Amino acid sequence: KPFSVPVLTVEEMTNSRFPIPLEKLFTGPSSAFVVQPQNGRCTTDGVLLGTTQLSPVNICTFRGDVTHITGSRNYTMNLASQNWNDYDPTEEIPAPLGTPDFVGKIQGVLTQTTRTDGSTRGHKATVYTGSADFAPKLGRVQFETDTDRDFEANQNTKFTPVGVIQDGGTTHRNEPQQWVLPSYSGRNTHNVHLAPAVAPTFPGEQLLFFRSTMPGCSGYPNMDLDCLLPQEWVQYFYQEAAPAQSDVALLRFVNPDTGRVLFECKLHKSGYVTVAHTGQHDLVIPPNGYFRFDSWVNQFYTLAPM
Amino acid sequence: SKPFSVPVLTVEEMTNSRFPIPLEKLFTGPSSAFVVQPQNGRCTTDGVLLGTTQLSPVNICTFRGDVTHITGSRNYTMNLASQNWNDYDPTEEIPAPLGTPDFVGKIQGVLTQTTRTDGSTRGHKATVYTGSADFAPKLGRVQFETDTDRDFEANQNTKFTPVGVIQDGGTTHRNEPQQWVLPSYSGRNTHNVHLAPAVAPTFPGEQLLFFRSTMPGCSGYPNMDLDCLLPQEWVQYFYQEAAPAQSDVALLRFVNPDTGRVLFECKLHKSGYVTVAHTGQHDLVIPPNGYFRFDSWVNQFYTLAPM
Ligand SMILES: CC(=O)N[C@@H]1[C@@H](O[C@@H]2O[C@@H](C)[C@@H](O)[C@@H](O)[C@@H]2O)[C@H](O[C@@H]2O[C@H](CO)[C@H](O)[C@H](O)[C@H]2O)[C@@H](CO)O[C@@H]1O
Ligand SMILES: CC(=O)N[C@@H]1[C@@H](O[C@@H]2O[C@@H](C)[C@@H](O)[C@@H](O)[C@@H]2O)[C@H](O[C@@H]2O[C@H](CO)[C@H](O)[C@H](O)[C@H]2O)[C@@H](CO)O[C@@H]1O
Repeated sequence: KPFSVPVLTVEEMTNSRFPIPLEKLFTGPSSAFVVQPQNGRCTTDGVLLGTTQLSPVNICTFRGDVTHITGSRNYTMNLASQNWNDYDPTEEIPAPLGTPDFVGKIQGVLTQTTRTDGSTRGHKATVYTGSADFAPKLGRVQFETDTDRDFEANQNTKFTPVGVIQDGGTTHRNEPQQWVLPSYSGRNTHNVHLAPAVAPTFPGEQLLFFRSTMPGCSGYPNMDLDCLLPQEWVQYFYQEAAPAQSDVALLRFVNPDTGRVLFECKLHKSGYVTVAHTGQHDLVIPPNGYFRFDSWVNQFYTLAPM
Repeated sequence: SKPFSVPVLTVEEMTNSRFPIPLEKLFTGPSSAFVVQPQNGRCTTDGVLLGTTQLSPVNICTFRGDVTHITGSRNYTMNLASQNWNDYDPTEEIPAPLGTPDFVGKIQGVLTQTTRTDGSTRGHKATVYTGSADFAPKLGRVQFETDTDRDFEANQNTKFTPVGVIQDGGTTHRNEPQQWVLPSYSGRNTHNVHLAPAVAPTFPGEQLLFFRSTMPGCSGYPNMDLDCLLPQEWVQYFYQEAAPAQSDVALLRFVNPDTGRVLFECKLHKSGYVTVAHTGQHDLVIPPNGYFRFDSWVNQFYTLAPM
């Protein structure tokens, strides 16, 4: 079975790290920090990595039951799986699938249904993923809410993410920090089973990022969110499971109107993209442009500069 | 001719095409008593999108645009933009903007906004009543009820993220939303246009097979059932594959890969919906790894074995 990538434009696709559309392509240097996202991680031959799962709507969602931290508006969620089955902390993954993979304050809504009569309720909620009590790998996360009384115990509860916040009395855009992983088991613990950090290895190359802008809900947040693979590429590679014939797939970004190649890039087998560029650059692309797999190449292939 | 197929995905791995939430189960029931004409999750087997259907699972029931405050209230009117912030064209031959809600109800979510000059941001609880006289997305305007009369700015990018549905608990429980009642997309006293057709089983002993989710509820006692005709992933897959239909009916088998055995067969109609041989309302009991597989194109006389 021949390898390929989807015929989808950037704007037709979805971020693999938050449930929002892609907007644009960005490249920049990343040697000064660690790029190790856990969502949007998949090999070209269809092996899921990190905390990656298949639907974009489940990314940064939580489900479980909640208990009230009395004397506060905070609730502890005992996590369940997406289908309400028991969450198993012994599974060899860093955290439940779809767990946020950055340190920040994610605002959304906590909803709940009472099983017996079908009464429902929803409240503004924020999860601080840098919190000592953010421990999704252990099965527990804390939400700050706008109620101290309305949520019931032992009832199905869901967090739907909306956006991110920042404290405007402090330096603008200082949070979130999209490249800082949470400590998934809480303070003084070490992460396990992580998808590896990524970096270009070839001289003159940089990572190519698939970029969105997260909604902001308060203050002056850094809303940039870069994934290594569109969620649709994760979905497609998982479906196709085409064997990799080398460690590097050469892709051309093509303008279907002219048939002209705008740029070429390397799709690495372990699931990220590099380009030949030095410096920060927002790519200018025609909106109907798309990626096309042309050939498997060896470890010595030099990309045309873009 | 490119061979037809459906994705190897379990039900729980897939997504509702009518609200941005996972599928939970398969359901069949009679539908002769009401009109089944959803506009999201509509696609032919050879990949032609229909109704208000588009490819993004996360854009379903989202709105983007700019907002104007309705003086003397906590309500805002959104002037709609396209999903990529381009101008919305009301003359396009579609029922409404792609992804527009396709049922009458009160959808609660959050309106968020960024001020372009300094990156200041804001978010507020918001509800859109899709049965409202001023729900007119086809014309490019929708009204949102919020918890502020002052915080949103004009001429700034504003997004509605859907969360769930509400109901008025002082009235008969589960009386809303009404998932099979289409909104009036151009507002009060208007007629919808360019609709994907209503669907019904035609064959004796057959019913629609529905891909079912439960919408989150945010207040009251809502009817949270939400049935789509196709998983969003099947829309995405047919769009990509564009495999020609060789007849009007694709026979599918629902298979348990753990055992290699067929649990039931069903018909995937070319115009994009599924029927099974069953009478009455029934939640299907399926193994967790079960999935659909294409068997062959059949003629108009093929009879399904009872489900
Ligand atoms: C949801 C809420 O009420 N949040 C407020 C903050 O206001 C939000 O963020 C500011 C920057 C602005 O975008 C508002 O539209 C949002 O509602 C508030 O931040 C201060 O708000 C004032 C204006 O009201 C100034 O713009 C300051 O620069 C902001 O720091 C903070 C602090 O008062 O309180 C809540 O978080
Ligand atoms: C968000 C909010 O406060 N909504 C309330 C309604 O309460 C919600 O809905 C009820 C059914 C329940 O699930 C609450 O936990 C929700 O917060 C409220 O409905 C009444 O709620 C009371 C209990 O507080 C009784 O259950 C009544 O039977 C419900 O009608 C309505 C009416 O008071 O007000 C807000 O919409």
